[PDB]
Amino acid sequence: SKIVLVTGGAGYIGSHTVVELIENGYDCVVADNLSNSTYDSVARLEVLTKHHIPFYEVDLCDRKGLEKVFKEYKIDSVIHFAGLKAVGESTQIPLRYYHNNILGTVVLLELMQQYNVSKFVFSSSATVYGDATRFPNMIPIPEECPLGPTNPYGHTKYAIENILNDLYNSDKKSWKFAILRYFNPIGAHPSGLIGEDPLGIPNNLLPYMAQVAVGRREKLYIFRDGTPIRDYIHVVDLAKGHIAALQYLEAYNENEGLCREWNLGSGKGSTVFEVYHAFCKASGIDLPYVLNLTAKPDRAKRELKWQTELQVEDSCKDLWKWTTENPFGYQLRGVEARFSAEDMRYDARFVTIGAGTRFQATFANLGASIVDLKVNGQSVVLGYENEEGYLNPDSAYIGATIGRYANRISKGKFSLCNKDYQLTVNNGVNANHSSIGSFHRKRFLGPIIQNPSKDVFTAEYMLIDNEKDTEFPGDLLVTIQYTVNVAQKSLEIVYKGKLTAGEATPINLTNHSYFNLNKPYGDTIEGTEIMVRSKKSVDVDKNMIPTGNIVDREIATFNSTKPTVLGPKNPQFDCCFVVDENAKPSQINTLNNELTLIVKAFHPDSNITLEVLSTEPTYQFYTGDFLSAGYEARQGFAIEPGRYIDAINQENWKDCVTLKNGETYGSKIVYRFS
Amino acid sequence: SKIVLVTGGAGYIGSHTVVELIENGYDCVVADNLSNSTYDSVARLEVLTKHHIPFYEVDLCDRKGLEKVFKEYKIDSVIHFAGLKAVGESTQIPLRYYHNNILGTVVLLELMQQYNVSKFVFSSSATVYGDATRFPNMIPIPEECPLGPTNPYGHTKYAIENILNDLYNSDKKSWKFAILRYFNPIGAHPSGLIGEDPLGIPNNLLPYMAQVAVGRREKLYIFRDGTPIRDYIHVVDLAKGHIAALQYLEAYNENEGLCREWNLGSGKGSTVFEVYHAFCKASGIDLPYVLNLTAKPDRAKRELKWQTELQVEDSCKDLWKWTTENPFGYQLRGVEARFSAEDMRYDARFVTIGAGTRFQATFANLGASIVDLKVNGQSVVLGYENEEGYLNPDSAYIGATIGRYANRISKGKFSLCNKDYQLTVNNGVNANHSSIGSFHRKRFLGPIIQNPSKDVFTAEYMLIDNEKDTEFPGDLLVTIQYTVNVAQKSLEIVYKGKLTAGEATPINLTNHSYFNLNKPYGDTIEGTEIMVRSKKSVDVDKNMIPTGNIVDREIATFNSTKPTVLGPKNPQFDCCFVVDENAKPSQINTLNNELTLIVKAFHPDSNITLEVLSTEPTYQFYTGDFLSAGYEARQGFAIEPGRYIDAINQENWKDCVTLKNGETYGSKIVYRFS
Ligand SMILES: NC(=O)c1ccc[n+]([C@@H]2O[C@H](COP(=O)([O-])OP(=O)(O)OC[C@H]3O[C@@H](n4cnc5c(N)ncnc54)[C@H](O)[C@@H]3O)[C@@H](O)[C@H]2O)c1
Ligand SMILES: NC(=O)c1ccc[n+]([C@@H]2O[C@H](COP(=O)([O-])OP(=O)(O)OC[C@H]3O[C@@H](n4cnc5c(N)ncnc54)[C@H](O)[C@@H]3O)[C@@H](O)[C@H]2O)c1
Ligand SMILES: O=c1ccn([C@@H]2O[C@H](COP(=O)(O)OP(=O)(O)O[C@H]3O[C@H](CO)[C@@H](O)[C@H](O)[C@H]3O)[C@@H](O)[C@H]2O)c(=O)[nH]1
Ligand SMILES: O=c1ccn([C@@H]2O[C@H](COP(=O)(O)OP(=O)(O)O[C@H]3O[C@H](CO)[C@@H](O)[C@H](O)[C@H]3O)[C@@H](O)[C@H]2O)c(=O)[nH]1
Ligand SMILES: OC[C@H]1O[C@@H](O)[C@H](O)[C@@H](O)[C@H]1O
Ligand SMILES: OC[C@H]1O[C@@H](O)[C@H](O)[C@@H](O)[C@H]1O
Ligand code: NA
Ligand code: NA
Ligand code: NA
Ligand code: NA
Repeated sequence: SKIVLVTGGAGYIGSHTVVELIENGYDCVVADNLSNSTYDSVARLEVLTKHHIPFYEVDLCDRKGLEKVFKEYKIDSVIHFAGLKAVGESTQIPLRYYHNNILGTVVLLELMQQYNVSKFVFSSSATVYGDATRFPNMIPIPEECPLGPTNPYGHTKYAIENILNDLYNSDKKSWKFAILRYFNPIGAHPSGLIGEDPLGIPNNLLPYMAQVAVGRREKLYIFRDGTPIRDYIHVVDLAKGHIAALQYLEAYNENEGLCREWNLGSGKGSTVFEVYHAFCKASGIDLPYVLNLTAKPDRAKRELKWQTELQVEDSCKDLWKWTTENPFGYQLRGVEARFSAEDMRYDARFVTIGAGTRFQATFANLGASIVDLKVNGQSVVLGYENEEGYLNPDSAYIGATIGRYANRISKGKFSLCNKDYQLTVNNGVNANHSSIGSFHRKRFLGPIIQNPSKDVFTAEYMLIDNEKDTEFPGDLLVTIQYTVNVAQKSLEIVYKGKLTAGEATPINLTNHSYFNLNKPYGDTIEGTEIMVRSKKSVDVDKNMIPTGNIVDREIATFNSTKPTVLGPKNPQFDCCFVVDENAKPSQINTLNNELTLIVKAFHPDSNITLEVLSTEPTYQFYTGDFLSAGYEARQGFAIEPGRYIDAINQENWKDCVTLKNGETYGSKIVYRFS
Repeated sequence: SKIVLVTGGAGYIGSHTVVELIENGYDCVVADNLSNSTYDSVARLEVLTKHHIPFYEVDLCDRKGLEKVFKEYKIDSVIHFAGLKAVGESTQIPLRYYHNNILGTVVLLELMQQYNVSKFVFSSSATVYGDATRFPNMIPIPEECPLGPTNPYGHTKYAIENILNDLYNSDKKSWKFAILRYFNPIGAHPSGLIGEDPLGIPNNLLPYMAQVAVGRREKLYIFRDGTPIRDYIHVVDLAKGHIAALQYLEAYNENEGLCREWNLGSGKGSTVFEVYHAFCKASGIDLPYVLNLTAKPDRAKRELKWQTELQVEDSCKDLWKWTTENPFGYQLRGVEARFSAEDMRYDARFVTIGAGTRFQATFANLGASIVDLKVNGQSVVLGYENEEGYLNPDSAYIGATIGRYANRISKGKFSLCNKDYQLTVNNGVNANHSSIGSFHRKRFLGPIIQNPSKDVFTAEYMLIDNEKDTEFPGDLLVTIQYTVNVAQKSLEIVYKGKLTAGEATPINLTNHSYFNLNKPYGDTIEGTEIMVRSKKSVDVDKNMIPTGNIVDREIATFNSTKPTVLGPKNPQFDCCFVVDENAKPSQINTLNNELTLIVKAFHPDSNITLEVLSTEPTYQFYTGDFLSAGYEARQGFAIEPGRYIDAINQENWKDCVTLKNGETYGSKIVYRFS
């Protein structure tokens, strides 16, 4: 797979282009100093594209810092979007524009020269042309229109275009450069997941209109009909233009080079008002309220074989979707993040949703772990300050997503599709919690964080688990959607899994949170009152494997007069409770099943109540008697809804843990506090 | 005095401009990374302009390094010559051109912004115009000709011009910029002391021709008549154009700003051949052997009130002088230098002439000191490894220039011009060696180093000693010319002094070298054989002051059968020998007097002979019995030709040590080894 270095990749256009790149088979690495963006776009892209996107928070002007990228990955090509681009502001702080824009480019190019990277796609701008009307018949603007920027920003782009040409000319066989003159990019990815998030005050017609329609701006000011003209290009069409440029460079010989420029525009001139109207039409709202700059797009069409395919209307609808779904952009009140590994390692973060409220949930990319749950300011689960603790080799699987298969598998073996598999044995004579392939140590993509409604926050993570990398068969795609309802103090966990390749895989995920409802006071779970839905449980042998029988455990149920009180030492549980002793488990996806209340836990000293519910057939209950790795025995209790023990080897339970090609595994767990 | 920061000031044009600046009353500080020059030009400028020129070896791209300048001096204006300028090479290493040229400028400008320095004069180039013939009637080229450089170098100048304009436009009241488009500068300062020293291979018509006429190049290649056209401007006229630009900026209000450009050219187009011929004519030799680029000079003439005043012929003669006087430029075989204080402190160096030969002389700016003398590889004088040793407060004045008045002055007082002076007493009840104003601790200008002929090397230092800074009356200018003849193994020292203000000053300089002719073997001067011209000596009292009488000392003369042998302890001398006991000392300048042999010293174990000669009337002989500061007693012997003891207070000797306004003090000393 070709690796493309995308500078300024967390920004607007760059982010959209990453989508196209990944979709076209390229792998991307993003380098961005976040001067006009946040990492959130990148995190969202991971999920949207179903690919990890290595990210470097770096200023291109920092040679040492940028060199690491070239040392860490074999870069095949670079698309350079990084830069300052506010024309207005450029007139005011020209030195910063030139320093940032020119120096960043030169450093990047010097490293490429050094690392022998020859392919470069540059974000130029129609601003290089200046006022084309200074010439006759220059509208629409051809690539050949003489350059003459009229603002510092344009000046910087013009300088960069010359550096490129000069550089190619200096070693014609070692450089393949595509200079792309963008016109006015507008719009958002149709999914509504990413868009332009102007960190400050929209300088642009569009983002500014949008901020108005959403009350972020009181009113918008309109600055042939009366209105200055532009060529509004859908950011998706623009992004695709980059893929066309890359292929063009790719057509050239290893031994050959080139330097050429292309306008990337629709060729359609738009009347500000015309836009307004398109927008108002799109948003269903009435906002308040150089001559021309239209591209001649013939060269790109003929040479790059590219042309816009979307309309201003599409740009408007798409922008409107992104806007309505994210009125305030990526940054959200009630959402906070911190590093959980090395400074600046963005894919190693602890993100808290419901931050500053009576119900705060922290999740980690690592194991899509539930790092903490705070109810009324009090933490109710066990966890570690950083990834280091989670990564202990003597794991108790605290707060983790367990996958692909929770609990025990007899002797680590199973057969499927008439093929016999052997998993690494790690617990007694069996493989527990999928041993070496445990999700608890795997790093998930994302997250995508939303605040869809008052008091509601969501976090979605994804995991790509390829056959080639595990003892299990098949390429599995997993998604985890966490929904935090602050008003109800509830956490909903929805698992989905699907094979992208392979005939089938055993699957049985869960969350291994360990609760402790009395942290402020108290060295153990002692004092906790427990009641479960029913005593019916999976009978097991000396090796924790099912005997085939179903027996009662001695524990309180919801109808008992008194609850089971957990003492400092006893009672001790480590068993699988059955929801319906009758049930003939047939479903790979329980998402539409009833959300059954399975466990009630209460601590009289903190007065907190926890209820766990699940659409799953069984639930493991464990008193943390064997708690290690930083904790001691009985410091927390686990409740893991799922599918029996060794189901894969059990005649009557195997189908419900067998994910076949074409189907979707689904499971839901809910924790509610009161 | 206004302080001008001259970037690239050790280079060609910059150096010439410094001359003009200092001559026009400005003080200069030079910042240069020496990428295409050596410090030697600066050292020469100090002497030529009679002013110290603080120098910083720094890359303009190094903010921290460059900031020191702004912190160290109050900069009033900046003339920025620093940059890479080889068009040819620019096409080959474009990235370096842009990085160096643009980044250097931006950093400098950002510091100026920060330090509130608003006046800037920029070295632009006619290269910004590109081919003017692309337009009709554009020759001679007006400032208004549209810019369109055709090489990377031009591109960098063009970028810089825009940064400037953009910057001024961004804060119109805080910047005063003069953009100067030079045409083809040629020539050298008429003194022949400074010129262009192309570190590598002349890219230029001129310097290349010169290297040919001097055999540095085998032949030169000629690349309306046939020949490409240019406007060859005398580097001196160019330099003066900068003073005109500065005054123009200076005419503007503190509260006002501006940005404007001027071509600096003669307006005369020159036919390559035409040049050749001018050159051949000038050099009296036959060398082997864009269309147009002539400036329209009207704007500068009208606005800056400046125009060229020299001819191509003058440029040619002047270049020819610099060439003949310095065929190899500033760098010379047999000349070496090292730092004698902090790294990179250029005015604190130890320069060796006659390096690698049988007669090597090292001098320091500090005290214009004779650091070392090596005869046949053996050091024959005492000295220190660095300035630290010379700077010891318990000085023995080792190797120093003594000034303004050597030896003792009764009670430190004297009168002159019917005015009574009091000098700080430092030796017994008298002032010895001018006490606090001693030249031994003063830092001299230069040096100017030449290798005028085979085996001959010269070093010239200068000292500006203002009344305001000393107990003596008057502003004295002193020059020291050292001449090292390797063939003869001789060192000639010529002192000259002149009052630049004031009616008169007492003056009596000398060199306080301490010899030791047997360093390889031997802890003292023991074994040295001495004979002096005559035993006649200045009789002195208990305070080392003359009694008025002349007595014989017990010491061998040249006609004695045996020499005086200096033992480990005795004999001990500390007296003033008289050359001619008869003489009525009347001369302030003895340079034309006979060079009298006064002392013969010989060491049988090293077989070295030293002869000291002088045009001076007397000579102090001292056996270093009171040697301190790192040395012990009798570790070296001094011979200091000069003018009696307390002459200034002695009726019969006072006139010869009284420098009056309008006259020139002169004294010569020679050391010859065999
Ligand atoms: N949006 C437009 O209308 C427009 C028009 C044409 C050309 N362009 C150019 O396209 C590119 C992308 O524009 P955009 O709209 O996505 O802007 P953007 O601000 O969203 O993206 C640019 C990104 O570069 C990053 N960045 C800035 N300086 C950097 C540095 N020194 N090192 C690393 N990262 C740095 C910023 O943080 C930002 O994420 C820019 O070069 C811009 O000039 C944009
Ligand atoms: N000589 C010409 O024909 C010509 C024509 C017009 C314009 N110019 C310009 O005039 C200026 C002076 O030219 P010149 O002939 O004296 O050249 P020069 O090489 O003699 O002088 C330039 C000086 O800048 C110094 N320098 C280079 N980069 C530096 C950096 N980053 N930091 C500090 N010092 C640095 C060099 O060491 C050198 O001493 C340059 O800007 C040149 O482009 C020269
Ligand atoms: O707040 C605003 C801003 C703009 N407009 C008008 O609506 C149009 C949109 O202007 P804007 O969105 O900022 O576009 P441009 O000023 O044309 O500049 C963009 O288009 C350039 C090429 O045209 C790109 O290359 C630049 O990076 C980018 O700033 C113009 O007619 C404006 O006069 C308003 O009415 N209100
Ligand atoms: O080795 C050489 C070099 C040049 N020439 C010719 O003689 C003239 C002199 O050329 P050169 O001295 O290098 O001058 P230019 O090429 O004209 O360039 C200078 O003049 C520019 C403006 O004209 C300045 O601004 C630049 O910094 C500087 O390189 C031209 O006709 C050349 O064709 C030769 O015959 N032999
Ligand atoms: O520490 C992890 C624990 O997880 C439970 O699911 C399991 O039943 C226990 O036996 C122990 O493995
Ligand atoms: O150490 C310096 C010496 O210099 C001599 O000129 C002087 O006569 C000595 O008395 C002593 O001062
Ligand atoms: Na949202
Ligand atoms: Na937030
Ligand atoms: Na010389
Ligand atoms: Na040398």
